[PDB]
Amino acid sequence: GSPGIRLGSSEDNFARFVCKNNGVLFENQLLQIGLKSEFRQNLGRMFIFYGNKTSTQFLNFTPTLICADDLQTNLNLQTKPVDPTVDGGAQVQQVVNIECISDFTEAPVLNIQFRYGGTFQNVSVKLPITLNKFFQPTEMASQDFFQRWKQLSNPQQEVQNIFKAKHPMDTEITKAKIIGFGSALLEEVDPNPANFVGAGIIHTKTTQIGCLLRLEPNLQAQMYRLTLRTSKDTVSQRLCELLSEQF
Repeated sequence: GSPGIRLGSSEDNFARFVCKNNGVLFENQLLQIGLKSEFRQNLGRMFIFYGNKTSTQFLNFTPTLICADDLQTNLNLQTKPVDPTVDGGAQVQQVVNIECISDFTEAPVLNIQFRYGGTFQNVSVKLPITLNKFFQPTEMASQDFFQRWKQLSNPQQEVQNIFKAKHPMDTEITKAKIIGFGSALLEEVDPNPANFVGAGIIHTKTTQIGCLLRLEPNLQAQMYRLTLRTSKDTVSQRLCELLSEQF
């Protein structure tokens, strides 16, 4: 990724929004940007809240969405303009309508420009619209899970990652993280009681991708082995990257 200290960067808090949909995405001494998102099928609706932390009204308040050319073909974002004048202490809301066309890895960038005290202010932050947001959890019996797991033939469709735990192995937190990620969390499927098994379908306009995941904790080494088996190589890769950063 991008080298150097990531503090005051465009992605300081991006990671906290992969498994949850609400929270403060960015905050400086003048503005606070909060989010509330909801997804269904291959669609999403993200409410962006711009809070004026001062006692002075902002002018020319202009939020613009910026997506790489490649991203634009896989993700369609639409929004209505917000009023350019924001009173001090006020919070204005912007709604972004999202339509996932095909699977994607990049993230849109929200750029906000405004005038405060006669000065030009500029902020750019990555919006947490990630592939997993388009998940439909799919509950299924142990037998059905194993039958599907064993239907994978393409080696590219399986992605494994063995990594060090960033957080304590708190069972309940882990279960909550997996459910927040988007897939169904299947209870009592893997013969080893320490492992977590998940299943879901990633929805896009052009294709529906069945996904299976297995998370195996190594308590002594404080490491995890995450395996993704999906019907599309690029989805297995993206989902494995995203989920690995959460434990």
